[PDB]
Amino acid sequence: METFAFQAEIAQLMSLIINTFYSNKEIFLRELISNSSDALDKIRYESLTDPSKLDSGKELHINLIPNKQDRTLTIVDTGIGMTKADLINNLGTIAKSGTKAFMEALQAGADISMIGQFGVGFYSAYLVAEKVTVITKHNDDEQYAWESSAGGSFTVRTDTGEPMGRGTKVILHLKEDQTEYLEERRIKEIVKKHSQFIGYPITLFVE
Ligand SMILES: O=C(N[C@@H]1c2ccccc2-c2c(-c3nc4ccncc4[nH]3)cccc21)c1ccncc1
Repeated sequence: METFAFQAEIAQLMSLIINTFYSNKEIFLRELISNSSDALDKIRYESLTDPSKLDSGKELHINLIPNKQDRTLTIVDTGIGMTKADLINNLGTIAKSGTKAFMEALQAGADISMIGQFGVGFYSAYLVAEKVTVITKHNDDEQYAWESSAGGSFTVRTDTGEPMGRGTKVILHLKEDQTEYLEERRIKEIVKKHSQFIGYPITLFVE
């Protein structure tokens, strides 16, 4: 396990998301499903030129998995996944520029719900989660686990968990007062409201 420091802009956005009073927390789900949909679009588009890109899995889907015992909500996709370089470097570049643009927009009067327009919608996970664990497998790299409970750092390690084939799992370790996001009726309501037209099958798992 390697530990890394967030750059100042992203650390400030994470604190803003964690500290600001904002009741419309449900938008986190739309943001993570949109990220998954974008990753699925990417691998699907690559497979049009190279069909072997799907040798790691032909199914293109999104699963939403609640676990009441562990207090986790997991968003699983079979999209392109992220390499180690994406996790540490490339997405750090995106997080920096997107945070700067988002912070400028917020000062102008934009809403926290507009976060996705800035390419940093993933960070909306911190509206409901105390810790986010990301398990990911890209065709060009090994399976990795990225994790952060904010506080200015994140970790990255090779993951020894169940091999995924290809794709990403965003595991939300929910805050104690955010357990409504584990309820079937609540997740179904949110998906219908914000994610009804996503071009991949979304399966809401139950317990
Ligand atoms: O949401 C996704 N990716 C996430 C995403 C989207 C935008 C910006 C950063 C990140 C990010 C990061 C990350 N943020 C950082 C800030 C500073 N330094 C390094 C960083 N790495 C780590 C794991 C997952 C994601 C995604 C979901 C499904 N498939 C592909 C990507």
